[PDB]
Amino acid sequence: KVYNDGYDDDNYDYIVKNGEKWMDRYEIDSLIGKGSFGQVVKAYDRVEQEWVAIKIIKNKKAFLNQAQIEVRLLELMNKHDTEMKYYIVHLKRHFMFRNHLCLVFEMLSYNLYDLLRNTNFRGVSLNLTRKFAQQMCTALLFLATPELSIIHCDLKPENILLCNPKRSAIKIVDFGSSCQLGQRIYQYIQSRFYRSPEVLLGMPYDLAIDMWSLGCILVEMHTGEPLFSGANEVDQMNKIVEVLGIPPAHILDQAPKARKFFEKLPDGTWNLKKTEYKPPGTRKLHNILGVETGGPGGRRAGESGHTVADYLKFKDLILRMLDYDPKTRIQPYYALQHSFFK
Ligand SMILES: COc1ccc2sc(-c3cncc(NC(C)=O)c3)nc2c1
Repeated sequence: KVYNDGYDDDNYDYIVKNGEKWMDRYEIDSLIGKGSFGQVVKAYDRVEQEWVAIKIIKNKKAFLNQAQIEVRLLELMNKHDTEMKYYIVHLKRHFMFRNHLCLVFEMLSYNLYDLLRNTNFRGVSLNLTRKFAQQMCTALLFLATPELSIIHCDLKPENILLCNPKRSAIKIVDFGSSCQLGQRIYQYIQSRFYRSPEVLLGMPYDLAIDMWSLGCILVEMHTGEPLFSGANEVDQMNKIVEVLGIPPAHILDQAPKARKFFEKLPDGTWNLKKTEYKPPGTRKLHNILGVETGGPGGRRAGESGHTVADYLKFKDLILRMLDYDPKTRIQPYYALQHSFFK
C-alpha cells in the first residue's frame, strides 16, 4: 500500500522528486546514480552555496549499518587528510532524513568509464594515463597509512570521478564495499574484471588486492578495453593466465580454490583444467600495449610521449603491479618512484 507514509517505494528507496527542498537547506535537482545501497542525487546546498552529491541510503537496517561503516571510514580519513591532498572524495557531513541516512559529498565530474565510453572504448593517451596512475598511487599510499590500512576492495573506472571536466584531477568514490586490514571474513570481493588472483584462489589477502585492480585499470584506460574480461571466475583466471602464465607452484599449493582452475599433475606441476585460450604467457602485454607498433591499434603512432622507451616504462610498472605474489607485488611508495613517473 504505502511504505514510510508514501515517501519510499517497494525497494525501500526514497522517491526522489525534482525541486524538493529538504530542511530548508538542500534543493534536490535530479537523480545522478543508483545502486543496491540506494540512490545518489544532485543537490544545491543553500548554506554553503554549492552543489553537492547526496547518497540516500535505503530505509532498511542492512544498508544503514553498511552505510555506517562507510561513514566511519570516511570520517576517519577526513581526520588524517585535512589538507584534502590524498585524492579521496570528501564527505562533508551526514544526516537522517525521513528514515534515510543521507551522505553529503562534494560534486565531481564524470567517471573514468564515461571517458572510456566517449572514445568508443578506444582509450586515452599515455600522458593522461600517467596522471591518473600517479594520483591513484598517491591515493593507495594514503589508504596504506598504518592507522588507516584501508582496502577500497572495488576499484574500477566507474568508481573514479574527475574533479573538473577540464582538469586531470581524480578522486576515488564509493567505500561501501571497503574494509580495513584484518582477519579474512569475506572471499567474494572485488568486481570480477578487477579481482586479484589471491581472491580468485580463495587465499589470504590484504591491501595489495587494490594494486592488482589498479594494474588492470591503468591498462584499460589506455587501450579502452578490460585487461581481463572474464565472464566467470574460471574465465577470469584463464584470461589472467593467458597474459601472465600459470601462478607459481608455491602459491597454488597454498590456494584452496586452486583446483577450481588448475590440475596438479603427478610430477608436482600445476596445469590448466581443460574446458579457446592462448597458451599461458603468450598474449604478451608487450604486444597488447603495442610497445613497438605505435600503441593500441597503432592509434598512438607519432604522438608525443608514445615512444618505445615510454611504453617500456609503462609495461614494466604494470607488470610489477600484476605480480601474482601480494608480498612482492609493488607498493604505492615504490610505484611512485618508478621511471614511468619521471
Ligand atoms: C556526479 O557527481 C558526483 C560527485 C560525488 C559523488 S560520490 C558518489 C558515490 C558514492 N557512493 C557510491 C557510488 N556508487 C554508485 C552510485 O554506483 C557513488 N557519486 C558521486 C557523484
